[PDB]
Amino acid sequence: PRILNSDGSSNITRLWLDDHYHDLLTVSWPVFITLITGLYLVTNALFALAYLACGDVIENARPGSFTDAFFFSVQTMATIGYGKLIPIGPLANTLVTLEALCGMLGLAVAARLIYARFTRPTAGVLFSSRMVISDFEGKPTLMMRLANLRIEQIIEADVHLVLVRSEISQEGMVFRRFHDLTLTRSRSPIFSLSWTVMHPIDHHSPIYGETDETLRNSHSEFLVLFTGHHEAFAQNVHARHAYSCDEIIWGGHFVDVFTTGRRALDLGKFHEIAQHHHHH
Amino acid sequence: PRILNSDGSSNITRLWLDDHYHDLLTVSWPVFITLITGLYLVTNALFALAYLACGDVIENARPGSFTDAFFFSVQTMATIGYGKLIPIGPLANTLVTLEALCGMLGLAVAARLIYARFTRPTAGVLFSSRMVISDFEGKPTLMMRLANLRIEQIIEADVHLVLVRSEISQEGMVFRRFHDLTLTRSRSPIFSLSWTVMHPIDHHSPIYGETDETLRNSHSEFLVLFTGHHEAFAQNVHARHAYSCDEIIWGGHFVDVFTTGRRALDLGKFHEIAQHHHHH
Amino acid sequence: PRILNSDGSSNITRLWLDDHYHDLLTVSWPVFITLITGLYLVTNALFALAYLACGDVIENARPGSFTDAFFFSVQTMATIGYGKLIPIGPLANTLVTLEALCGMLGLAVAARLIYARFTRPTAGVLFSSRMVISDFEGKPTLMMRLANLRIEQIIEADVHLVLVRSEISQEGMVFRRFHDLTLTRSRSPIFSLSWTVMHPIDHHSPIYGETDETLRNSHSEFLVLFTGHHEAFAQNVHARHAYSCDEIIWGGHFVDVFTTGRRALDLGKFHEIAQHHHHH
Amino acid sequence: PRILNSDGSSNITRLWLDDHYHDLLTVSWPVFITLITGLYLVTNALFALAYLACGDVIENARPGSFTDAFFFSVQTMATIGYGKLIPIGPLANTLVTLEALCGMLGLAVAARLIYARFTRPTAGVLFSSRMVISDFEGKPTLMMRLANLRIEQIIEADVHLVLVRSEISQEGMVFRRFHDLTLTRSRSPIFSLSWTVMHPIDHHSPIYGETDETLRNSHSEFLVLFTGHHEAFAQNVHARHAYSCDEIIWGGHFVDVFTTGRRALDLGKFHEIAQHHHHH
Ligand SMILES: [Cl-]
Ligand SMILES: [Cl-]
Ligand SMILES: [K+]
Ligand SMILES: [K+]
Ligand SMILES: [K+]
Ligand SMILES: [K+]
Ligand SMILES: [K+]
Repeated sequence: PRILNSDGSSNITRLWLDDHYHDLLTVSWPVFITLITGLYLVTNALFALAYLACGDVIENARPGSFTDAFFFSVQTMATIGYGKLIPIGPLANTLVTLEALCGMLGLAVAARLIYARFTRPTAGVLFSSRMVISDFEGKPTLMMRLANLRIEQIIEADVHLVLVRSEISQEGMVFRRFHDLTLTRSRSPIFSLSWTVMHPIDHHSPIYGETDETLRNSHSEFLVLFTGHHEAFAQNVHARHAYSCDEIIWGGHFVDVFTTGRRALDLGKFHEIAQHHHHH
Repeated sequence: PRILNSDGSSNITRLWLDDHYHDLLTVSWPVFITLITGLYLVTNALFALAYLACGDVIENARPGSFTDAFFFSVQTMATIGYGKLIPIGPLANTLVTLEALCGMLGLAVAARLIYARFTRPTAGVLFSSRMVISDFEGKPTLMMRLANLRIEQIIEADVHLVLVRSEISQEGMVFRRFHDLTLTRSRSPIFSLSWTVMHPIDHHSPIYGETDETLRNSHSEFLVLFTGHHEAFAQNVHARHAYSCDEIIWGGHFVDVFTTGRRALDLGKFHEIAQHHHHH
Repeated sequence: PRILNSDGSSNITRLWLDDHYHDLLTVSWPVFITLITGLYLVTNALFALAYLACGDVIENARPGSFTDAFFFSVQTMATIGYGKLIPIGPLANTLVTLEALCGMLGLAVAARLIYARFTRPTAGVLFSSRMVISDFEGKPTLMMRLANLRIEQIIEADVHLVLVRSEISQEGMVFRRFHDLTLTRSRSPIFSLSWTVMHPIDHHSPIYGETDETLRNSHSEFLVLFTGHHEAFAQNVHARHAYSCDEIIWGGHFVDVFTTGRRALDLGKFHEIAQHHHHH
Repeated sequence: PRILNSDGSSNITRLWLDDHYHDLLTVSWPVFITLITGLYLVTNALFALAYLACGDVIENARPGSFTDAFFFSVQTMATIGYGKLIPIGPLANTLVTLEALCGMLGLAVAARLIYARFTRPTAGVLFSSRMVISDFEGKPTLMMRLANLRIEQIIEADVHLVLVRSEISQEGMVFRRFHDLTLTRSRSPIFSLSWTVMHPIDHHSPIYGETDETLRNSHSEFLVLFTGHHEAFAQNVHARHAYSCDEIIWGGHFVDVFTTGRRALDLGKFHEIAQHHHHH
């Protein structure tokens, strides 16, 4: 199987309030809403019971009634204060002091969690479906390409092309090792349209003299990581992708995406790869 | 035409709620306000209809009246609760529980979007109108300069001078390639007033022995990117600019901006470039 | 004793509102809550006294009563406004203008402090209990390992292995010096499961020809720092750890954690270290 | 005079709502409060006038009275809604819809500006009062030192020592140039107590064979920049300082600050510099 999925995430399987902030960001929206709606009603229900424990302390409430106690809580906590249900004495007015404070502080935090979850940036970067190993500038070169899917530019953009493969030590240790493949240009200070990433395969490159045969044997994989500062979000963005030997087009050439000055960019041609065809 | 505009942005033309966070930051203020004002009234209108669906559940409302239902919603959602229009029974008080929560959470988020849009930092950096190619320290050197337009300093400031030009491969591939021009000083840990950026043209420089003639031929362009941590905003800032061959003053020398100790800085002289004039 | 504790923090002992923001983040939750609850009641108590200083300016209050004045403040500050206690005249309505503003601005800030304290990211990274000095790729190599304790990946992850030891200058100055040990791979662009960090001990390494004997003599310590961008938090995370000579297993080999494709990762084996046993 | 003050800021003198976000962060607290208090009253005053323009639309208001109109605004904007002054008809209830929204959005933003200004981190770093040029490891070395003034550590801490001095080009151009002095250790991944920063003066150092005489002549200055990630704030912090020739103690040696294991750190000795005294 694939050690790395095509989105860069790993295949491998792993083996209450300890990691609260992580879980409140990663848990699904249905759970998250429920969880907030849970705390909301539970806190009002606990405050209501305290109002009833004081005695008949809500001006137009039914004596010993939770419903009335509960709704007087949501009016105090939300700071609506219609004025039909109003507190009586020092205990009911102290609890109001405490509940108005709980309500103001608490909900403000729940809403910044909602915002945190909602204001997540995404690098609108599109990775080419395949990689090509063709001769460029008199040297076989491993290539792939990225494109921005938005008008806005990406500042100090850098890319990492990593070979991940099985190896055998000088002693006899069989381990998977990551190689960070040296690229002609790893940083593009302003990435706005398209970028073909090239790794010239030389006597220093870990894939020197390596054929499709030998790449499949070491179960070689190529993991790509793009990172850059987005202008639209004014935040740093990241994007990642992973390829296998089945996703390398030996001899393939990427088709030009820039048309016509009046210059254009067709993202149809983005995954288009040219190839010479030998005689049958 | 110009591949890069003078502000660094590219010329080239590209070819509902999928990219919500990006669009809510990039859409214009008139659209943004409308969009928030839209949701505001639409949510109150949907809550109003639910109050009417329960029956005569608003204490001083006209029966079957939306206006009354609607304004009781904006008083509940905004948590004003005047007390003339007050809820009756369990359904109207449940909807209030839900609407007070919707109103508190929702508006808090809309206001942090307003803040996000409003609290954007700008590197108050001014790029010189032209570049000069003059002999400095016994070597022709490509220069340009930046100035800070505020009192506050910029920490860990770095600049990238990138040559972008048409090239032909050893095979015959005609492609545009970016060169990151090596500068005498790419980082200024504390940038506060002015910085002349120099690229000494040597046998390693991509513009070695290159004249205005040959630079226009490869439709050469120079893209500059400034980045640094601003003290005033306590955030990182960035600024960018682009030049063409028409914006290079061969033999030009930048005029000194620092006057008189009692030292000064005249930003008039900032774009002023000295030049020798040959006999006619 | 240990110059560095096992969590990386130093042993050494050091020798009102000057550092407010730091202290409001570092002070304990019991102090922090008290401090907020303090300001809350103190501000309402100061506003109450001003209402009493105006005269009988609260519609259904007992004349000269602080309790009534105080609760009318918490209803104004929290913006509950039940309507039983309502202001009378220009002074009571001006103070309301001022208190509603104080209450809105103040509590909003107290809640973002609560959020700041609550939304702290933690690199769920587990450092191996020991380090090993075994021959890997025909060179004795100092190793240790890290593991991620969450599904979510860590982007642009880097690790620093620092030797900290007593030294004597060419003059005769006895000082403690930190060496940043060169690692085969200091950056893992995508760290998701496990990473064995290796420092090949060569004629350039500060621990060349160094035995347990000589390492204890210079009271050598090894400090590890992990840093990376977390996907779950969408923030940068950091983690650190420190070892002594008693925590180095000479000849030790880390046990493989990756089982079986159907690949797994047992974190039991994570601290497991294999060792050859000489004949007695 | 001093080109750079001792806090790193430059001496040199420079020569409505264009830079709003910068000015709202840099303007003084008295101006800032006034500015917010300004907008607050001005917005309520503009809303009041609109309520009066509708006619007698406030239930218990005096007809044609601004005071009453104004206070009904602050009760609507702050969302207090006591209920004595309540809106009448569609125009007064529409304006309430608009003002409750203006009040909720507006104040939320004003409070995040208050927070932004208040939650500024400071690197509690103390720079030594002087620098020393003494022989360390058989080479004259320019040194200075930093200390942390808090328990909490500073992660990925880096320091820049920059020589700033007057120079003359191979042509005859007299310019001030910054040299970034190469340090034995520019990065301390974990800075918690003290760090002596050393620049070994070698045939590559810009201050090679340079005496106090020649350093004063080129009006040499030394600018130091410290940057690092603070644990307490969970943010990056920075600190800077500048020295002149009058602040260099030729032959000086920094006194040890670490006492006694039971290790200590006396910050009294921090500025203490030892010196040999020649015979008179
Ligand atoms: Cl916020
Ligand atoms: Cl925030
Ligand atoms: K309210
Ligand atoms: K409110
Ligand atoms: K109310
Ligand atoms: K209210
Ligand atoms: K009311």
